[PDB]
Amino acid sequence: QFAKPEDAVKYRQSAFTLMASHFGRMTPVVKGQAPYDAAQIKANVEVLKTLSALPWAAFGPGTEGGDARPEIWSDAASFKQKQQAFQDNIVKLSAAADAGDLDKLRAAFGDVGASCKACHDAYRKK
Amino acid sequence: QFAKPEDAVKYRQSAFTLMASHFGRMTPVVKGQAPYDAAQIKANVEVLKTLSALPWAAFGPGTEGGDARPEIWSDAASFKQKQQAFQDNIVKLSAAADAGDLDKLRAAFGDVGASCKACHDAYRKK
Ligand code: HEC
Ligand code: HEC
Ligand SMILES: O=C1O[C@H]([C@@H](O)CO)C(O)=C1O
Ligand SMILES: O=C1O[C@H]([C@@H](O)CO)C(O)=C1O
Repeated sequence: QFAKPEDAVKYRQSAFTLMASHFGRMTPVVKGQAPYDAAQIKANVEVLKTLSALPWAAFGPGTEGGDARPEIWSDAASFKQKQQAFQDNIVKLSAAADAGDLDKLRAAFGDVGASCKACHDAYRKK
Repeated sequence: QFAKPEDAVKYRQSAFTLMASHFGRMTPVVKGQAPYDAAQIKANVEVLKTLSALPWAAFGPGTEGGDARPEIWSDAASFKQKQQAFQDNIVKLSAAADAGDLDKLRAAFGDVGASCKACHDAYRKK
């Protein structure tokens, strides 16, 4: 769907921007600094769920650029492993949110964040 | 969810960026220049559906900036009318896509795009 590689870069950066907001905004809730409203969180994780599937199609071949490391393309199976694993951690967070269980939510939140960071560590330029 | 107004600006701009991609990428399909796969389009409009609900919460009070005109806030009921109407046109597009009917999809697509443009004309800076 991208006329030029730059358009794929712009897309994925915007998807990540939204993912950061929908993930990060739950930090005060899982810390207890903000109240836990199970329906609120269930709805927010559903948004996060949708957003978190979007970036991957915007790293198609020829779309090198931004802060994406070239290793995303030379090591495609491993990058795919990392995004699928991340999305499996998002499934786990969805299950916690759907269950309305703050303990499971905090554990699953931490797993998701670790997966974000592990991918950056390997595949996002400094 | 925004630490500073700038973060709300960044959010809404990213949401619009994704909406533009998920809307605009259907242009070749509704023109007949690309094949019509009903399941493909149903799925894409579901994404568009989710994205199109996101910007509005990122124009809260104090979040003036970007290419948002100040009229969004001094005329809140009218801006709310415009976003709700836009989202109702998105409902109409979802119904067309769910029905698998390319004629209804093209008509509904055109209504959505007109609603995007009408809001810009009134509320987005040059
Ligand atoms: C690989 C499997 C990743 C996972 C999982 C997550 N992210 Fe990431 N992110 C990745 C890359 C390769 C890039 C650079 C994209 C580019 O072309 O520049 C990014 C970037 C970001 C950004 C910055 C976006 C911007 O405005 O430029 C943010 C804020 C970000 N990523 C956040 C984020 C979060 C919160 C994640 C888990 C919930 C997450 N990412 C996962 C690669 C990968
Ligand atoms: C008001 C009810 C709007 C509707 C409906 C749509 N948009 Fe819009 N858009 C609006 C504003 C006020 C702004 C400026 C936001 C800012 O703070 O700068 C925008 C901006 C955009 C952009 C540019 C985003 C960027 O990267 O800076 C795009 C690409 C865009 N809008 C697209 C778009 C589409 C495709 C819409 C319908 C499917 C649509 N918008 C509706 C206000 C409103
Ligand atoms: O909110 C965020 O979480 C991840 C990472 O910091 C998790 O440790 C990331 O990159 C964000 O923007
Ligand atoms: O794809 C888009 O459609 C609207 C408008 O052009 C519809 O006429 C818009 O602002 C986009 O980026």
